[PDB]
Amino acid sequence: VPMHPFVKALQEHFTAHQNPEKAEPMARYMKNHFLFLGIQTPERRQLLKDIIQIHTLPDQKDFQIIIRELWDLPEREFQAAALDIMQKYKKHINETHIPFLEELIVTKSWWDSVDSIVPTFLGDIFLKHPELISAYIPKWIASDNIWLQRAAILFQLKYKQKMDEELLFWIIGQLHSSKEFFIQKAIGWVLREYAKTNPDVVWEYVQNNELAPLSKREAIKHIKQNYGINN
DNA sequence: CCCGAAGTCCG
DNA sequence: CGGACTTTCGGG
Ligand SMILES: Cc1cnc(N)c2[nH]cnc12
Repeated sequence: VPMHPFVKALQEHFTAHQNPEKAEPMARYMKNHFLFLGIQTPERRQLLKDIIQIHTLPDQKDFQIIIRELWDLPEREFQAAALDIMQKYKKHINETHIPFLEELIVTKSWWDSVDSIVPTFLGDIFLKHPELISAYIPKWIASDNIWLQRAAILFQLKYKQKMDEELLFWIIGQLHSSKEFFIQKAIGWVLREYAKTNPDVVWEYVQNNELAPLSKREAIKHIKQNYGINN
């Protein structure tokens, strides 16, 4: 079965504009886990738009197929484009897509893909269907996969007043002893972000519960100005 | 335009 | 460990 024509067209058009000189530092930035074509976001967005203009966005029946096929291509720009495409199908994504999103998280995994899946796509799903959180979060925390653990921490990133504080702090407590940078830093980020909404709760939490030094320092980067640094 | 959100280098 | 500094991206 041939590659979906939309994917083939995107592959041809991106490849015709590759920049091997830029690809080298771009690949190093992601610690050489991926090949890059060397196309930065502004041009990558225009090249995708070119293909949508010519071919039209595929029928929704092929949404998951297109994303998978792009996920399977070697160069990282194809996963970035896949996430751009998934946003275009946003109004068609719902709770039945959680496993599909899980599988994207755990394949071709790094912060650049995971952080564009979790707080937006999964965040929106669990905001509408909070009763489904306990069908996934416990498994994610218990798994060997650091990106699922990071997903458990960051899905509520943007919740603001809708943050489930007890849940957030329970998740952090489960993962606070992790030596993994991407876990320590995710804890730092979610606390720093939630502190923009409820600084007193975050301050009390970090002063009275164990965290990796990195996590605590990142959490209070801004709010330490409000409370002061005791001698 | 601005600001706030991985990476290297150094003590 | 953590400060100083870097580019790229998204949002205001
Ligand atoms: C995630 C992140 C944080 N801070 C910066 N100064 C960055 N520059 C590029 N990504 C960044």
